[PDB]
Amino acid sequence: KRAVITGLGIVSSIGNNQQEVLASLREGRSGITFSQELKDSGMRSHVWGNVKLDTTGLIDRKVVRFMSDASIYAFLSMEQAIADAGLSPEAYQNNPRVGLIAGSGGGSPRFQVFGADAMRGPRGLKAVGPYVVTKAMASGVSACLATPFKIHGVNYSISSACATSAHCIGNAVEQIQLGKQDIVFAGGGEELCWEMACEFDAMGALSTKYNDTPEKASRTYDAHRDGFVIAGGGGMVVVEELEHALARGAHIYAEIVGYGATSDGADMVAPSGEGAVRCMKMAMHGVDTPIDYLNSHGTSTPVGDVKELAAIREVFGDKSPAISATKAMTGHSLGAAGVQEAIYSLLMLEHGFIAPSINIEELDEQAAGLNIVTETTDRELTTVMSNSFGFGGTNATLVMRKL
Amino acid sequence: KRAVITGLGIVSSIGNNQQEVLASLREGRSGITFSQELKDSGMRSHVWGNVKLDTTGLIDRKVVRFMSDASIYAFLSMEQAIADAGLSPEAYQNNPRVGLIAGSGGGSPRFQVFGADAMRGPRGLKAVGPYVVTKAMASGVSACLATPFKIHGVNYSISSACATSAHCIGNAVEQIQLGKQDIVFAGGGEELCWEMACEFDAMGALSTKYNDTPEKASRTYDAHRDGFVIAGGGGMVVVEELEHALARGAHIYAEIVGYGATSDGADMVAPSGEGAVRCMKMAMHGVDTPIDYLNSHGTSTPVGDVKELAAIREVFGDKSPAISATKAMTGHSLGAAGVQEAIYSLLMLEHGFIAPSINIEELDEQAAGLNIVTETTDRELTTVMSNSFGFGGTNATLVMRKL
Repeated sequence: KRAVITGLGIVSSIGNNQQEVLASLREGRSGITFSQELKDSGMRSHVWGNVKLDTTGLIDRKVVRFMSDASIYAFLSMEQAIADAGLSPEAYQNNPRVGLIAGSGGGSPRFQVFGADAMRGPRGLKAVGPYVVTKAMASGVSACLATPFKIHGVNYSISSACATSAHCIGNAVEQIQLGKQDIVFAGGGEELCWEMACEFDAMGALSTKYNDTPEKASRTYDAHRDGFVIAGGGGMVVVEELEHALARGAHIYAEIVGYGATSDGADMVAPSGEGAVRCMKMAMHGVDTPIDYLNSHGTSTPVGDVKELAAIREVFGDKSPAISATKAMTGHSLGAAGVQEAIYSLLMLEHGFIAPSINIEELDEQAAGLNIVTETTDRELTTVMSNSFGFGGTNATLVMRKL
Repeated sequence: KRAVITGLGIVSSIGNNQQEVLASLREGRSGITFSQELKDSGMRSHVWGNVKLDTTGLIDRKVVRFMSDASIYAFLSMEQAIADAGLSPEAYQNNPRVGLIAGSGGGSPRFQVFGADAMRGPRGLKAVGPYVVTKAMASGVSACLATPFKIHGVNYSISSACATSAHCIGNAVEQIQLGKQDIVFAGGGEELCWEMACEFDAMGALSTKYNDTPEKASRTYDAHRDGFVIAGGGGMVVVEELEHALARGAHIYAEIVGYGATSDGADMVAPSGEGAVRCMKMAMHGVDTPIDYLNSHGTSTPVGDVKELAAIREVFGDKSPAISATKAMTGHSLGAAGVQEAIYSLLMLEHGFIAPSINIEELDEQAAGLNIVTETTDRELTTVMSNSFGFGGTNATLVMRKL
């Protein structure tokens, strides 16, 4: 019935494992860099939240033939999580009580496009090859990790744009509550490419006025923000039943004490405060300890940023928690944003500190009811909340508490 | 706690609604036709499981501008499900206890490719336009239906290849069991295009030897089958909490009394018997009634078809149910296959007949001692089972029973 996180792994723009991420979080270090690729694309946005790591050879030759970047990032993250959780092969492999729920927001635009361009050339089918489905299909991330890691429980992906990996974690918690699984690896991944990025630029969602100073592009809550900074990477956490975790001497980060999942049912791409309010409240049902820190969705967009603050004001009124948007550092990894940010939240809980909300040169007026921390502050945290509100009006929020 | 289907909608290759689909299933009619588009793309497979319908002015300009075919098909299917259920806006809209769980196996390869093609042209961003994300993103089907239908409950998509809409339904059932929702629209959609189809041809998964006689290409269990026939379309069922249904005088087709979801954790694209066996068994746990009819996954592939048989025999033995693969008629709609086939199963339950397993000019040796119904046969059915085993070793099976 109770769900705890007994392990975590992450490959991101500010770190290649939890240690580099930590140091990065405490330092308010940007993972954003200039992109020749995007510029060469014709996009007006030339800033990236790229993973600094040559993934070549990092995965078995026969295994990686099926994967796309999103899958590669999730795989490496899962390798970490397994080691971190102290899970031996005989403890999670060929085990009907061990499952996998991980996905991506966009699958693999790069390999869908690759398949098309190839089919339309002199070589036709021969130039396409037999690995484009597993790479391009929406369930790529889950399909590509379940087979190699020998998962026997649930196996599928959940997608919900900026909230996909958060919904992945919440669903994992439900499997534990339903007594269907003892362990569920939850998370997701996302490739970084002009193929997909141009789509967001086309709808004016990405930053375009700070290409000369990449590290200043992502500026959640700043009066001059102008869209988010796309990014890629992976993340994965080990969701485990309390008793099973205690029974084997597992190290527990936090227990998932709250999980909200609602729908706006109003506007596409644009967020409605109501909806987010219900999501947070739903995550708070039963949680009687205060929320010490809130890791906002805050993607650095004019509308979205102040729409989330407004929701927070409703849910908390005058007891508003310390807030910070780590996206000003990391960028928006879409499908990987949910689990990655849960991981940052878990790290701040474990090491007692609040990561800073960087690049706020002029706090947005609509943000007067402060407590948005713009400086790394050491504090003993007990209960933290992470918000994920994606396109299509799909919301998710998780509440993690120290045991 | 208990979940029932109180409404259904479907847009498929053998019928644009449940009355048309009932006719084709009784008749044993094929929805497969020759495709100029496929042939012209350069594919070796030129057979289609196309949706015979002009959707041109069926969806409001403001709403369909964000959709791709998969979304359009799922939307029309929900519309029918909504009407066939007895539901009106004031009862399903702006209601936190009503949700949506629907997705697709491949999202929209057509619009991902279109964006890339459009970006590379001379106009660039202005040629891509602002609607490619919602069309191409993996969560397109759910995002595109939640907003227009003003959904307030859960809102997200699940992908698992040939099993995505089945997992979508099973997840809907769990939300009811968890007491989180009263009604959950579950299903999915899938576009039909060379862009995606060529990917499956490239891995030799599609039929290629029967292009001259399209209706004979899909021949599950036949000794000369040679891959599946790709198809597209949508499906959607209304999963509802029993007491809620009864209280409003809803029409109940059946109750989902079983839901299995397992993983092979062995081979990519290739199915392992054991995973399926566990899935079916997990689905029949607690069902005190025998399975009267089994709607197999049977996609018409040499390996896959017989592996499922062996799995079934391992499961039942000398208790084998009547079997039939409706894919020999409809083709493989991938992400839409799960709900569509659940719908066929529900119709056979509701109308007391078993749809035929067509095109078996020569029964495969492996399908020996089994009841493969090859003729439309009238029978009073009580409990039916539907199998969905997708690429990546992800399995799902649903057991529906009369109340």
